[PDB]
Amino acid sequence: QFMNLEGKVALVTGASRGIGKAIAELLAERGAKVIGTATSESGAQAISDYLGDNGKGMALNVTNPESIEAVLKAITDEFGGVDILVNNAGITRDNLLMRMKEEEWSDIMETNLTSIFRLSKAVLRGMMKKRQGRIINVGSVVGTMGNAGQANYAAAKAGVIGFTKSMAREVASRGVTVNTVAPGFIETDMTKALNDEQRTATLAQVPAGRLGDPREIASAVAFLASPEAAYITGETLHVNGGMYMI
Amino acid sequence: SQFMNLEGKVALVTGASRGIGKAIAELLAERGAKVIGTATSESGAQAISDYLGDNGKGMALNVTNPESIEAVLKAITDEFGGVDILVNNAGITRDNLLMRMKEEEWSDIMETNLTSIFRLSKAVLRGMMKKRQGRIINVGSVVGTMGNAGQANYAAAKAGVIGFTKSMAREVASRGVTVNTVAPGFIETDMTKALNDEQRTATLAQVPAGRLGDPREIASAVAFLASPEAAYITGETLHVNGGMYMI
Amino acid sequence: SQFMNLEGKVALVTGASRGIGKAIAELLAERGAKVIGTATSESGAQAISDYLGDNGKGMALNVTNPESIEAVLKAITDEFGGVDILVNNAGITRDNLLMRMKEEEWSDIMETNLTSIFRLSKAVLRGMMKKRQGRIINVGSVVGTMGNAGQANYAAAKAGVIGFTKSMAREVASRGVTVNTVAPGFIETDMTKALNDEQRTATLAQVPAGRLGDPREIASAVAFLASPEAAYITGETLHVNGGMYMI
Amino acid sequence: QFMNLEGKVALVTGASRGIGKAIAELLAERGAKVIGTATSESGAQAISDYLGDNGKGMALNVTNPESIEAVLKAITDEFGGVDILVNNAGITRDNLLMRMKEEEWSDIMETNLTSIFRLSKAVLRGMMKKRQGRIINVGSVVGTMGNAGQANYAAAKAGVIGFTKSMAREVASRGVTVNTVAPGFIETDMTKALNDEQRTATLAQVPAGRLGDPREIASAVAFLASPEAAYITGETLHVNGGMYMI
Ligand SMILES: NC(=O)c1ccc[n+]([C@@H]2O[C@H](COP(=O)([O-])OP(=O)(O)OC[C@H]3O[C@@H](n4cnc5c(N)ncnc54)[C@H](OP(=O)(O)O)[C@@H]3O)[C@@H](O)[C@H]2O)c1
Ligand SMILES: NC(=O)c1ccc[n+]([C@@H]2O[C@H](COP(=O)([O-])OP(=O)(O)OC[C@H]3O[C@@H](n4cnc5c(N)ncnc54)[C@H](OP(=O)(O)O)[C@@H]3O)[C@@H](O)[C@H]2O)c1
Ligand SMILES: NC(=O)c1ccc[n+]([C@@H]2O[C@H](COP(=O)([O-])OP(=O)(O)OC[C@H]3O[C@@H](n4cnc5c(N)ncnc54)[C@H](OP(=O)(O)O)[C@@H]3O)[C@@H](O)[C@H]2O)c1
Ligand SMILES: NC(=O)c1ccc[n+]([C@@H]2O[C@H](COP(=O)([O-])OP(=O)(O)OC[C@H]3O[C@@H](n4cnc5c(N)ncnc54)[C@H](OP(=O)(O)O)[C@@H]3O)[C@@H](O)[C@H]2O)c1
Repeated sequence: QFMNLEGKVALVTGASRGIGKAIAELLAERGAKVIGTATSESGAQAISDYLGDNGKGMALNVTNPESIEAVLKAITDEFGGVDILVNNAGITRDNLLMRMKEEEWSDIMETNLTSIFRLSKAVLRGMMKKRQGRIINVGSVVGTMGNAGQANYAAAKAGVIGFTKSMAREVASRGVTVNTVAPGFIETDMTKALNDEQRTATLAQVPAGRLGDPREIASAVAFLASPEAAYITGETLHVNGGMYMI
Repeated sequence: SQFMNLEGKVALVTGASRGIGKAIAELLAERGAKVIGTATSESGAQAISDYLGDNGKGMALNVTNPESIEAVLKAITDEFGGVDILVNNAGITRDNLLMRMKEEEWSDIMETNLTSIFRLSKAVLRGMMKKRQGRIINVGSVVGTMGNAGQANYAAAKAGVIGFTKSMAREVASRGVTVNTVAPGFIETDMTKALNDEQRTATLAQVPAGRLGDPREIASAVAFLASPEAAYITGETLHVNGGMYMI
Repeated sequence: SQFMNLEGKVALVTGASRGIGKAIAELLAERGAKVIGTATSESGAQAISDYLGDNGKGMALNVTNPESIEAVLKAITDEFGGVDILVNNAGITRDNLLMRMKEEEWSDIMETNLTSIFRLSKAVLRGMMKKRQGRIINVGSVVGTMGNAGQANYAAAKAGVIGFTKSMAREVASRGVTVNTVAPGFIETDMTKALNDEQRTATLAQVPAGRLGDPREIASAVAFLASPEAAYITGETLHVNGGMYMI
Repeated sequence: QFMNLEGKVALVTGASRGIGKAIAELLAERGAKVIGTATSESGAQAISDYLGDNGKGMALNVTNPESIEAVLKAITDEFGGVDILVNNAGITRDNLLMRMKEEEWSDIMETNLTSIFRLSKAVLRGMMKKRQGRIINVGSVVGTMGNAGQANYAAAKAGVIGFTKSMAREVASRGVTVNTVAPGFIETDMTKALNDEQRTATLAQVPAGRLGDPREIASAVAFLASPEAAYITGETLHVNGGMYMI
């Protein structure tokens, strides 16, 4: 009965690998009907393969309003309205400011910040009608700490928290909570990229002495998604091994 | 199952006779922990024994008395093998505007709400290091982060809990121990039930959720941080306040 | 004297026709800076020229238009040698509850309040690096830290300003440039004068100081961060809010 | 007229060297009548030597209520009531928790936290009568970040901020502001202590690439002390070269 999501419909954007996959799997373990998304049809099918009778994968581009609308209609049709939205889809377009292109700025705003606006708005009417809901944004320690060469990504991840706090204020009295989980450096395809010196240097900033695991983010998201977290709203739950302490 | 499972862990929860501490103790027992809850009185310690049953026991502890701390921890070590999860929940208020605040109101709070965290945390740390696994969870307050008129002593102690938590977290992270604070908003307990009708109405007006929190809601946050699943969370303050304050 | 002295520095203050930006511009000129203040209109740009007199000049700038940015910065470089102190003050609101919020209300805010900071900051940075000295000061808002119903777009932009500020600060600190945000509470300007009587009363009730702030009070904080005396402050948010929020 | 303190009486605790000396000197430059303190009579005289006709040094132990009372009476007698209180006096008693003595804990609570309570209370009646005042606490980045081997110091410096916020709420409507300046690592006698590896390691955590100067803390304190900072209360002004970004 602890942390039970039976009866809830969850949408996890960008569930094909790493953190989003871990989130989608754990939410299904806890009893939710889960819809995970990828940017391609084959990616969507790979999600359906791992969810089995616990849900389905769908193709979604969170920068395209028509895609968002089609996906939410399909979910409502087959499963009913979204009770738990996890805004996990996100990208990087790293560069020092001196080298940062207009398109690198805009791609990050569109994918990592504006998406959260669009998806949150799109699921909110259903949640307000039922007087119950969860929105959980996947932020980053970089949103709080800043990082050289990621001024775009940091702006977007910080903006997500300001959005979250304001939305939380609007919807709290109607039983909807809005929160962010901010991972530190987690072992995924974003990371295996870093070279050895960079990895060693990232690790040296972590008291725990290791990168996080995707499952560790999934656990934090599942906790905030639960009935037991009803009195948490407008909050950022930092899961970073002590890399930053707020 | 093995999800949020605390089987095999020994938990000490200070001030488990009522309120938030009682809810913490009951939930940690539900999750499989062997729980020792404490009260300042023998009647409270027996009431804790009674509600825990085969899942644990109650002991009398005054967290301002080092001899009491030493005795309780020895009892726990002798029988159960010593503390894997420490929940520093015991705390009090001694409210007054600063111009009316007595030296004893200041010291009572430092001793009960802040120095207690230093003493208890130090006393359990050796055993946790040896096992390469531990959890310390301090119960802070939204007031530590926000401040509150009439509670400068309480606010200083609760803010100081976080400073301690961050420092200890940096010291012990590489040996498998996490140290974190859960900071409740206004929770329905005897401490809240203190406020008059006007003050309660005015407090509720500050909470977006439009209600006080339930002790169980703090227990859930504590149980989550106590779990194996929270091993990458350390030096963190988890705010459970209905939106009263947002960090 | 040489205390908080800005003689020899070129300051660009966006949105200096009224409100907080006007007060910033007037104070930076008082402290010795050569000030270029901007308005969206030629009448406003001339009014700025008129109040600055021999201490500076006004120019028309729309911070959402990259051609306008390029033209203004070239004018400043050609005449005055380019910007030593950038104050990103220009900003707007497009308030609505989320369920009523239009795509254009979201985009107008991202563009005016957030992307403008990226564009202007990038455009002045090369010159500041070359000189091994610079100041960028962004005007944020208490709303970026606290959130506010009806302002999710504004709050996201203002919070995003801080994320940008921290990252840029880390990039440019070792080359003599500091990057910081001043986050005002509710300040008496046309933006505040927006609120109805009930809303204004309710806003004042949230401010311990019991008044709105004055534009001059934000100008003072900006002037302090712009000074040589603030060289060890970077990546910081200086809150000027009468106690409305406390971090 | 900018940052003018003419007519104000300032008490700076622990003004014999480093940060406190810099604070006392700058406040006097800006026109305040300054009383700086040391723990000895010779220390007090050294303060009187540098202040000259701008003020005086006094012997004060901020852990002793009778000393506090005597010092405030002497100030009221000679200068009038304290308008600006700068709580700068502070010590370290470093140790890993495993080695931390009860006396090392208590000395830090008494000197660094309880002192702020006692002095603040003692100056507040005068400030509330006049409907104008400034209290500025000298915190530490360690209060916000934490630091291994300084759990006592971090507790005390963090507690100072919770105290400050609560006091600010009580006194704001009567024209008194209460704030903290949180230095990063500043070149003083606290620091020259660190060995070369430790210095190098501290510096590597600072984007600015240098330790701060005492004058840099003095400037921040003088700004908060000014009439121009009337709308700042309950705030922490971080002066740390980017070592931590809040
Ligand atoms: N990895 C880390 O250390 C780390 C740390 C902190 C925060 N985060 C945050 O965690 C989230 C997931 O990160 P991750 O490391 O697991 O990333 P990942 O491995 O790169 O996966 C990203 C996911 O987002 C999807 N996606 C990208 N653009 C999209 C778009 N326009 N519309 C819909 N979906 C899109 C991808 O779809 P496809 O599979 O079809 O490409 C993919 O499933 C991101 O928000 C990230 O910023 C990550
Ligand atoms: N709204 C809230 O209630 C709220 C909000 C935020 C934070 N908190 C914090 O949450 C914690 C629990 O509060 P609560 O509301 O549940 O309080 P409560 O109902 O007053 O319960 C206090 C508990 O602490 C014990 N205790 C008190 N002094 C002690 C001492 N010197 N030594 C050992 N135990 C002692 C009490 O034992 P006895 O039963 O024997 O007296 C009791 O079990 C406290 O740290 C409090 O500051 C409360
Ligand atoms: N309570 C407050 O007033 C408050 C609180 C916190 C933060 N702030 C922030 O403080 C800043 C100044 O606000 P305020 O209250 O003084 O505002 P205001 O009175 O509305 O003044 C706005 C200024 O920005 C200029 N501006 C607007 N849009 C622009 C654009 N697209 N390009 C270039 N300039 C543009 C305006 O030019 P025109 O005169 O030509 O229209 C004007 O000079 C804003 O960033 C605001 O978000 C205000
Ligand atoms: N140095 C740093 O990097 C640094 C960084 C962050 C924050 N801080 C904080 O800044 C403040 C000043 O530090 P600092 O580095 O300049 O220190 P310092 O060089 O050690 O000077 C400390 C001052 O406090 C006085 N003092 C000590 N105990 C006292 C007591 N019981 N009663 C009255 N006065 C007492 C000393 O008096 P005597 O001269 O008579 O001994 C001295 O004037 C402290 O609060 C410190 O925690 C320092």
